[PDB]
Amino acid sequence: GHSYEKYNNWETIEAWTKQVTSENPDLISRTAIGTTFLGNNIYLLKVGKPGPNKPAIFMDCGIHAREWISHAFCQWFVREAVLTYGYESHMTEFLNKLDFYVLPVLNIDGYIYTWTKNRMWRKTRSTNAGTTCIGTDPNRNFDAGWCTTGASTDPCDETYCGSAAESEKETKALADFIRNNLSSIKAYLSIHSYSQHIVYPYSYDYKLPENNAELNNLAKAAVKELATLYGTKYTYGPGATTLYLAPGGGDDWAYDQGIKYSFTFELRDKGRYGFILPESQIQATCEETMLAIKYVTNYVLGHLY
Ligand SMILES: NCCCC[C@H](NS(=O)(=O)N[C@@H](CC1CCCCC1)C(=O)N[C@]12C[C@H]3C[C@H](C[C@H](C3)C1)C2)C(=O)O
Ligand SMILES: [Zn+2]
Ligand SMILES: [Zn+2]
Ligand SMILES: [Zn+2]
Repeated sequence: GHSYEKYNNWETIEAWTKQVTSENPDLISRTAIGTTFLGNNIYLLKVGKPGPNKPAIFMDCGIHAREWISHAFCQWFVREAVLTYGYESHMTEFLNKLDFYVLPVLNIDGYIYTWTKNRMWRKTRSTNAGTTCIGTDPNRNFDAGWCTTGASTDPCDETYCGSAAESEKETKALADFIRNNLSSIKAYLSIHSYSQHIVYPYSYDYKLPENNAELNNLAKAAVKELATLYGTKYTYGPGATTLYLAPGGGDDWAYDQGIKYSFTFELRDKGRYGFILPESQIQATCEETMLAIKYVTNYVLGHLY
């Protein structure tokens, strides 16, 4: 009982990854890139018309368990790819020329826990030595300025950085995947909520990236594209300057691997519902977000490297 306009539990998303791939075998393939702490398969969808030597864009959702609109968006993206390939000029060009590696739910164990026990859970569900506090923040667990200010050394904290960079199976799986395909991946997109913000590097330190001007301009344009639909207002900028220090993030790690187009999207809303965004807003949120993602994709295509 999957619906793109409702939040779906993991069993349902999992079955959807299988069914959407089987229904669209010339546009989608599915692999498991690793397993979670609790043993769940971490699925990755490769969306695109197969071809030789294609560049790729990587996008993850559901790094954080409670950010349900993020998981909903990755599903929406794949929905749009299969629905509009052959029917809309831009998406057609995109899937011909690029592959999208879409990881619909990174932190599966945490996501299950938000359905069963605690709707507000954020972290993974791994154990910690010397305490009964559970979990590591995957977005403080990447090897980029790892465990500095903005992450916590306290396992009971929401920004706990883990026992070591890539301590979490989920983080290692994602990083291993990108490392194994680094020469093909041209952009990194990470979907989160909330606050209506596009972030680009850096978040692990107060410093601006080599291509700050370009990323500023691209973010500004993507935010403009997004607003055209419903007038939804996003702000944007380097992470540590706009948001806060948040070291060990996947976006900064990917950027330092040489993926120069790297962004974090914080979706709706601005705090009225916060993480508990009503299902009635999934459609509008996803449709407007699609415009910003497509804008960035089209830009990357015009600026291959
Ligand atoms: N990689 C670079 C960007 C990373 C941004 C990313 N943001 S997020 O975790 O997805 N969501 C954000 C949304 C909020 C942002 C400010 C306004 C109110 C909402 C979030 O949960 N942040 C906190 C911020 C602290 C520490 C810990 C628990 C509380 C307090 C909420 C996470 C991330 O901190 O990892
Ligand atoms: Zn998040
Ligand atoms: Zn649509
Ligand atoms: Zn240019």
